[PDB]
Amino acid sequence: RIPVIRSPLEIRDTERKGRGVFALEPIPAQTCIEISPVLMFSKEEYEQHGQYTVLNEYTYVWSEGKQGLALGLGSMFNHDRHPNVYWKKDNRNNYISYYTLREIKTNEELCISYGDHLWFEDE
Amino acid sequence: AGHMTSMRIPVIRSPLEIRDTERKGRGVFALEPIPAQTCIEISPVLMFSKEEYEQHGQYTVLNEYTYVWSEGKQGLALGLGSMFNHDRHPNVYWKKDNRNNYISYYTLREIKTNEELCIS
Ligand SMILES: [N+]
Ligand SMILES: [N+]
Ligand SMILES: [N+]
Ligand SMILES: [N+]
Ligand SMILES: [N+]
Ligand SMILES: [N+]
Ligand SMILES: [N+]
Repeated sequence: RIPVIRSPLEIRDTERKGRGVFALEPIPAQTCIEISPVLMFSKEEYEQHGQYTVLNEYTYVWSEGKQGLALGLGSMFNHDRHPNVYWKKDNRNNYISYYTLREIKTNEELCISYGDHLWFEDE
Repeated sequence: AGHMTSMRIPVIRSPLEIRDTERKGRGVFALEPIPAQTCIEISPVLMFSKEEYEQHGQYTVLNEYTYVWSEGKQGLALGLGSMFNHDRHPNVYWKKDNRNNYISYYTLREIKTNEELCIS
C-alpha cells in the first residue's frame, strides 16, 4: 500500500534551527516528494495527553477530531509564509502525500503552510 | 572553541514497502533482494523528555512505538523506524546514535523479494 518514492531530498540538521528538508537538485512542479504513514491518536488521548507533549509541534487534524503524526519525512518539513509544498491526507490509507507547489531549485528548503485543513483526497 | 553543528543526512531510498499484515498491523517488506549489512534506513528521532513521557506520552499510542533512551527519555523514530514489526527471528538490527538522535537499521542477512523486515 506504500512503496519507496525515491526523491532528491536530504535532511539538514543544525544546532541552530533544528531539522529541515532540502532539495538536492531541481524538482518539477507537482512532483510527489513523500508519502508518510500516519500514527493516529484518538481525540480523547490527544486532548487528555498528546497535546501536552512535543507532538503539539507537528501533528495534523484528522477525521472525527482524531490527530495524526506523520512518520516518514512528513514531520520534518518546516512552515513558511510562502510554502513550496502542499499535501493531501488519505483517510482510507492512513497517510499524507506531499507535492511540490512549483519548480524547486537546488538547495531550497521544502516548506509547508502554517495552516492545517480537514478534507481528504479519498472523500 | 568551535562552531555550531551542521549535518546533511540523505534519505536512503531502499527497495521497501509498507503493507498491512494479518496479525501485526503495518509492517515493512522487501521489494527486491537486499544484501546483508546494507543500511536500509536512517530514522530521525523525535525525543520526548522523561517528564512529558511519564506525565503524558506513556498514556498514548506512543507507548507502543517509542524506544527507551538515556536519562528516562523516550525516542520515537520518524522515517520508517516505527513501522518495523518485532520478531522472534529478526533479520534487521539497529543502532542508536546518541550524539545526533538517529537510529540506523541494517539487514542482518540477505533479504529476499517479499520478505518482511523485522527487528527486536
Ligand atoms: N499502507
Ligand atoms: N488546557
Ligand atoms: N504541520
Ligand atoms: N493543486
Ligand atoms: N494550507
Ligand atoms: N490517563
Ligand atoms: N538491535
